Amino acid sequence: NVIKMKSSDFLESAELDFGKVSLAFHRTQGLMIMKTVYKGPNCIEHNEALLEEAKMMNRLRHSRVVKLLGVIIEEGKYSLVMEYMEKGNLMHVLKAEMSTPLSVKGRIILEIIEGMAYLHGKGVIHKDLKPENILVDNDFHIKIADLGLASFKMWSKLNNEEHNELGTLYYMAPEHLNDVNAKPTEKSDVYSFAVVLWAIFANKEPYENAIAEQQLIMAIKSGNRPDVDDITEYCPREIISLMKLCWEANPEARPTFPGIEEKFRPFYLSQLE
Ligand SMILES: N#Cc1cc(N2CCC(C(=O)N3NCC[C@H]3c3cc(F)cc(F)c3)CC2)ncn1
Repeated sequence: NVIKMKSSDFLESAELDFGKVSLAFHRTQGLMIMKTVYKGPNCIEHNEALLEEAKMMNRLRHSRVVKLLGVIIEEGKYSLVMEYMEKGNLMHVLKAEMSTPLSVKGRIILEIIEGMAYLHGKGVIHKDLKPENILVDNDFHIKIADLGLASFKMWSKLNNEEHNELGTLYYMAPEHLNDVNAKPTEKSDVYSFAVVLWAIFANKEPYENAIAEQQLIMAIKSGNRPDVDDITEYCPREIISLMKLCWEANPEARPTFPGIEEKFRPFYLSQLE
């Protein structure tokens, strides 16, 4: 189960730049990442609901999914504690000086598929899958995160409130662009994966980093996708077909993550590893 943590369990903190994200040295359980979602007056009205939600998110246990280690539910001070990921996010690793070989990239892809197929299996629909939500360890292994709290309703409300003393649309499925009421599905995440797949090979953010505008939104809704020819490095035929299939306008035409795994695992083993 979830650990109810005290600020006294930590030796000290190293605050950095949404939300106060401090690196924290725990007394016995090691190095950890902490997010102080709220600081201010007491709000005993939501403590039971916040604790229920953290217990819910704490039930998510997989090798390729970020582990929620604990919570700090103190008077007027709320915090979420996750594990430490040394190499930061997927975009940071791709935009680095050092090139990441095809074998590593192909492993990264397989690990994303696995983590997403686990989440979907537990009924979790990500809604915000993007390179910033994919964290990397020192050994280039990845874990899927929900850093923007899109799957925490109670804790997302704390982060954005009056009493507190404190994104990109390129990966968004077109059924959600200019349609905030449609309920997201497993196929909404499959679309996001397709653009993550592109970004892994282009080593950059899509659509020339043009501010999300009505012109761009309408173009993606019409059928516009990131420029495949903007990929300079070697990208196998199979991976270009996969991304083109996953970013299909019709959600019903996109595969499932267990479906993607069944075809991608043999391809990685025989051709990429
Ligand atoms: N900045 C920042 C930041 C965040 C943070 N959190 C704790 C981990 C949370 C988290 O991601 N998860 N929790 C358990 C399963 C996992 C999870 C993954 C996923 F893909 C979807 C999902 F619904 C839940 C995200 C919030 N702690 C510290 N610092």
